Amino acid sequence: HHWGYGKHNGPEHWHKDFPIAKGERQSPVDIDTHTAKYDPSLKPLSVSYDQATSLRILNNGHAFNVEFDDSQDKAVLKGGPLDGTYRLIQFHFHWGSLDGQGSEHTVDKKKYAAELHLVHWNTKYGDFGKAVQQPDGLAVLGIFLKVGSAKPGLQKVVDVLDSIKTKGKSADFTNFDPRGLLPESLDYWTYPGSLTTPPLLECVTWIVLKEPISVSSEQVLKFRKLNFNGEGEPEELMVDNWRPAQPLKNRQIKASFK
Ligand SMILES: CNS(=O)(=O)c1c(F)c(F)c(SCCN)c(F)c1F
Ligand code: NA
Ligand SMILES: [Zn+2]
Repeated sequence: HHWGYGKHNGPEHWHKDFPIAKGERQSPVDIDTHTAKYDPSLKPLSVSYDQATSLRILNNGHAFNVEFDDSQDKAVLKGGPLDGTYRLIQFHFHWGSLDGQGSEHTVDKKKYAAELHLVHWNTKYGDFGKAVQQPDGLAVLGIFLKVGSAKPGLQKVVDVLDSIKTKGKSADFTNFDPRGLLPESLDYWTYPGSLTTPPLLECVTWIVLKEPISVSSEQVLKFRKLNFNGEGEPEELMVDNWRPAQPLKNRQIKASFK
């Protein structure tokens, strides 16, 4: 009876195994755009993904994860609110059963169809496993997805999903360029938070881009053909794999713009 995204094991139950679920800096949150403080001291975000090297793709029963070779100083996030340099390790998405829900963060209560998380670890802690034990260990770049015109840079992902339909399946997935997942503008909101899945560690500086990417109805319909279950178990479609907004508590969300 492990954690998941149903009635008996979903977000409202996670606190029993992971009591930090009711902590002071949990994610995601609603971003109240009026309340967010413009911070002129914030820097432009530096995203340097030209040398990113992807390794594979896995359905872990919770999402699909595209994992990168992070053993050299390649694909790095820096600037913005960050001190030092954070190296890309993986990305994944959260999405809904319908286009009107799926994102983790919300913007003035608006839910997007999905949300992409690019996960990076602070190089000062040597690898991801040590970084998650630190308050400034991770930087996650979050990008909203709305449904409209296709995202041509997503299609290579979408077309491999058929090979990783069920929990535990993986594939080789090389030469995927995550620059094709970025919107035009790097304007962002930032605040201190957590992983959005167990173990819910409070290790993340969140950087959430204001401009969403557009993906097509057909692209998100293929996300919703994945399964939570393993091969040969009753089919439960992988949909609604998002945590709802959590209390903001002490925190201030800062804006890089306006
Ligand atoms: C914020 N979204 S999340 O679901 O909590 C999440 C993941 F799914 C991840 F896969 C990772 S990286 C896991 C391999 N290094 C992560 F840091 C992470 F934060
Ligand atoms: Na840069
Ligand atoms: Zn995530």
